[PDB]
Amino acid sequence: PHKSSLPEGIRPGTVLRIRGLVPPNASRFHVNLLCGEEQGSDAALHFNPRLDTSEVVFNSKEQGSWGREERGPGVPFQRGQPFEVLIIASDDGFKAVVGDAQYHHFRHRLPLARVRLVEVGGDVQLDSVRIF
Amino acid sequence: MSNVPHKSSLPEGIRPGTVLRIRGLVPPNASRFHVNLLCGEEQGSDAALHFNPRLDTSEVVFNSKEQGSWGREERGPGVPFQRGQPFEVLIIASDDGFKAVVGDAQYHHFRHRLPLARVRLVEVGGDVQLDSVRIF
Ligand SMILES: OC[C@H]1O[C@@H](S[C@@H]2O[C@H](CO)[C@H](O)[C@H](n3cc(-c4cccc(F)c4)nn3)[C@H]2O)[C@H](O)[C@@H](n2cc(-c3cccc(F)c3)nn2)[C@H]1O
Repeated sequence: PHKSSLPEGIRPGTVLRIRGLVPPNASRFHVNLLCGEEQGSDAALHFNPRLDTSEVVFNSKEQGSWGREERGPGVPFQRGQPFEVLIIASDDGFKAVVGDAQYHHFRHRLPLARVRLVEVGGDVQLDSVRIF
Repeated sequence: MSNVPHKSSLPEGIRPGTVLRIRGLVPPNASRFHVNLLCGEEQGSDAALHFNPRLDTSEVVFNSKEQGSWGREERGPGVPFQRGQPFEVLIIASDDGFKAVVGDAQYHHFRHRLPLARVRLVEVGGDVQLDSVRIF
């Protein structure tokens, strides 16, 4: 599970670029925006491609409890294939970009200013995480 | 074949947290090309951002145009573009300005001079062969 601290926190205009490879046998993987380095910290954003059930789940976690799932059938990832994801913080939410198209817009639940790090876990080969 | 340009409207304008992703090739004998964030489709439209890699003079110029008049030019550090080489540029809008990212590295920050809400059009032209222009 990769972790990268956000160099100047996050505001509208912060961009995370995540390049990686989905393993041939992958079940799921996730990208989290967390509000602290301690285990169980609140997640302002949880981006969760599920290859074994062909869906994507978006959610947040507050006080060890998950929120309302923003989910849907289909997944813009394929086992064995490389990807490039953008997570873009906007004034009213996070835009999740996969490949050449915005896949979802996740409206803010937690205060944007509380986000401290990015976590990448689950079944994924991470090539790079860049923060612009 | 020809240079391949781009024009696309931004009906809802752009807001803080918008990414313009531009991928393309600078052709062998390129002089210069541009990326413009314009306020309308009229010729000579005001420009919130004029981003102008000049291969011929080895500079990258940033400017605005307001009420028909150009602002003071800003110049980035060196030229992260080469004739015969492909590139990727991100133009990222924030509350405070535009960040230009070129090939994996932060390149320049251009503070807003015009209100971001006025932007309604993106045009890419000049000596460039565009792979893709995407706005997120
Ligand atoms: O929200 C995000 C969270 O989701 C749950 S699974 C979730 O749990 C619920 C239980 O009440 C529901 O069963 C829910 N659900 C609704 C439907 C449904 C409802 C209606 C219609 C229809 F079609 C289908 N199907 N399933 C599940 O998605 C994951 O465990 C969790 N997570 C994963 C990890 C994790 C961390 C590290 C490594 C790792 F492998 C996993 N750490 N937290 C996190 O990703």
